[PDB]
Amino acid sequence: SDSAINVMKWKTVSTIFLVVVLYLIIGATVFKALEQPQEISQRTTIVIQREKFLRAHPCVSDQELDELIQQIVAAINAGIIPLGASSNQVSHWDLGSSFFFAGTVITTIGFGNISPRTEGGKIFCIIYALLGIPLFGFLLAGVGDQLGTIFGKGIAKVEDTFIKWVSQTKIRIISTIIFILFGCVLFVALPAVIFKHIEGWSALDAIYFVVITLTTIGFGDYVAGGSDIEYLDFYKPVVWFWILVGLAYFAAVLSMIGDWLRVIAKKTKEAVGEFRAHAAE
Amino acid sequence: SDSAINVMKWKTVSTIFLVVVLYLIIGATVFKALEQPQEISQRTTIVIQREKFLRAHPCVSDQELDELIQQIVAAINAGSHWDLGSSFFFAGTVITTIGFGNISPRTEGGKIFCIIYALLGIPLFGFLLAGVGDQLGTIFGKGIAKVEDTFIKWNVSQTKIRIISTIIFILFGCVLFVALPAVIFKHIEGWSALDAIYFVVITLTTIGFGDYVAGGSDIEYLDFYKPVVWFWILVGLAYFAAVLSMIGDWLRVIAKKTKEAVGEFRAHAAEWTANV
Ligand SMILES: CCCCCCCCCCCCC/C=C/[C@@H](O)[C@H](CO)NC(=O)CCCCCCCCCCCCCCC
Ligand SMILES: CS(=O)(=O)Nc1ccc(C(=O)NCc2ccc(Cl)cc2Cl)cc1
Ligand SMILES: CS(=O)(=O)Nc1ccc(C(=O)NCc2ccc(Cl)cc2Cl)cc1
Ligand SMILES: CCCCCCCCCCCCCCCC
Ligand SMILES: CCCCCCCCCCCC
Ligand SMILES: CCCCC
Ligand SMILES: [K+]
Ligand SMILES: [K+]
Ligand SMILES: [K+]
Ligand SMILES: [K+]
Ligand SMILES: [K+]
Repeated sequence: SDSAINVMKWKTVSTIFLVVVLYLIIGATVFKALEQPQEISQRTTIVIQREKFLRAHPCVSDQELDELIQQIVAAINAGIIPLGASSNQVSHWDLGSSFFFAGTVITTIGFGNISPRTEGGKIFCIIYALLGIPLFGFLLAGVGDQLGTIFGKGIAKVEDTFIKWVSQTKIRIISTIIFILFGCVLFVALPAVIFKHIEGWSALDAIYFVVITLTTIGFGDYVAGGSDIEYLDFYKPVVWFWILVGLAYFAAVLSMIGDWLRVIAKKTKEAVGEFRAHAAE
Repeated sequence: SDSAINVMKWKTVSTIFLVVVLYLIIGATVFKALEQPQEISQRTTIVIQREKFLRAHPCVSDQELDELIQQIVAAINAGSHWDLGSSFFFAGTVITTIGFGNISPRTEGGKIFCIIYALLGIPLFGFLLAGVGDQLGTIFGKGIAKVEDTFIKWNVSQTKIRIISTIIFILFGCVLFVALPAVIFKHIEGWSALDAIYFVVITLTTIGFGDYVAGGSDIEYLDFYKPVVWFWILVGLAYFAAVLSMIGDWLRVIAKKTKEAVGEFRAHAAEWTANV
């Protein structure tokens, strides 16, 4: 019976599908609730600023203004600073930023603040990713291994002193707590504090940057080292290390959350079986 | 000796580390070679456009323009982006970790919800993507049961036909998941043939720069287009997940082959020089 388990599998996949479809719907409405209003008030008060310079300069064709703004937004994607009071410019593809860029490719973070424009840079970026993503996966695996054996030494010491008058499977709970607590300190709390000072971000934007980056979502709305400010350069290589170890950390954290869902799925699947078989006595 | 294996482990990690560090250095120089000039020609021809706009419109003083560009840069930080369907898109870019970033939350609440929505959605979507990989795997296993029967009752036999099979996977795979969709993006999105394949790889590898986005521009789209792209992504992500994993196993093999070739080169330089 080979197709007996395959029919059981497709039943599992399709239910997970519908839960994903419905999880996307719930999230969609919650983001639309949170983000539609602040969008409208900004898109109306930008038409307000529009008309203040639409009619205060009639001698501009005013059909070429919205063509001007296209030619600025089209060129702002490359990272321009089109100003006369600041016309000398730092490079976005210098010795170190293309090193950053290559990092966003293999880590699949892909902030996108810097992206290739040449047809050659795109063809190399395709090849660089198809090889670099598997390669970096081995490094990130070993970093997970090394960081695992360090925590294994830690709980060998802590699961010895917490042996009072003790069960094996309940101290597993105590261990995962100290992993989450210490983990959020070294990989979320402490770095975000450093970003809050150095990057000048808010306390929320820093943690937001941490989570968006280490989950490899990589929106790119906030990027460490993305401004020109001063950059000790003590700073940027520490951030390379943070990412290398922080990605390994969320990889385990996300995997833990996945197993929790597996458990909650079993508990809720049997609760519905309970609710049915009772049906009010 | 428990620390004897751990030292063997750290020696494995550190070599992989240096291969990654040196892979980043090669890439950095190659991108700096490919993208430094294209940057200069655009920075010079954007100063051309700027002083062109003061002369071809004497109306505009040089002081108003710097105020205009601040008001545009300020407006780039927000600009409907959050309508009924695009926040559905957005939620997709979160759980898939593609995260194009053309749409990103601005409210402090939308950021906090995005943190919660991701920490729960990414594992959830992983299970879906795992089952999609399973199902799509058993489909192709049915296919190679029928194709490894007609090529295995005649000419050259087993252990070299693994190679032929994985080529069939890559060849048809690139058709259904890279070639065919990129053709559809080329027409509907108006992208070049290169940009479409560029979009495909950057999206299905979950890099997702966001420099090109399907359905991201303001165009009349057919009703079937965007939902087919969801299906493409659902099944295409499962495809590169296997493809990337294959490439990973190739590197393991190549690493073994190059590790023993160095042992060869050493063992001959050894007893060539031992001969005096
Ligand atoms: C496209 C960007 C160019 C990146 C090319 C980087 C390749 C770097 C040169 C390979 C040798 C690395 C240093 C030597 C390490 C060995 O002592 C060691 C065993 O002793 N090998 C490995 O650890 C395992 C290392 C095996 C890694 C093989 C990576 C496969 C690259 C395939 C690219 C083919 C291009 C052909 C022209 C170079
Ligand atoms: C404005 S710029 O883009 O043109 N210049 C730079 C921008 C960023 C960095 C950098 O290294 N940030 C830390 C970092 C490292 C690796 C990875 Cl993968 C991600 C991150 Cl955030 C360097 C130069
Ligand atoms: C300014 S906008 O908000 O209107 N831009 C948009 C861009 C894309 C879409 C959309 O549905 N694309 C198909 C799709 C689906 C899921 C995933 Cl994960 C990725 C992709 Cl590309 C909608 C709007
Ligand atoms: C933050 C959004 C949370 C969304 C939680 C959705 C919960 C959906 C529960 C689905 C229950 C299905 C029962 C199937 C049992 C056979
Ligand atoms: C059409 C231009 C293609 C340029 C990409 C080729 C890159 C050559 C490989 C470099 C290895 C060191
Ligand atoms: C058959 C592949 C579906 C996406 C075009
Ligand atoms: K933009
Ligand atoms: K991204
Ligand atoms: K990404
Ligand atoms: K990713
Ligand atoms: K992005």
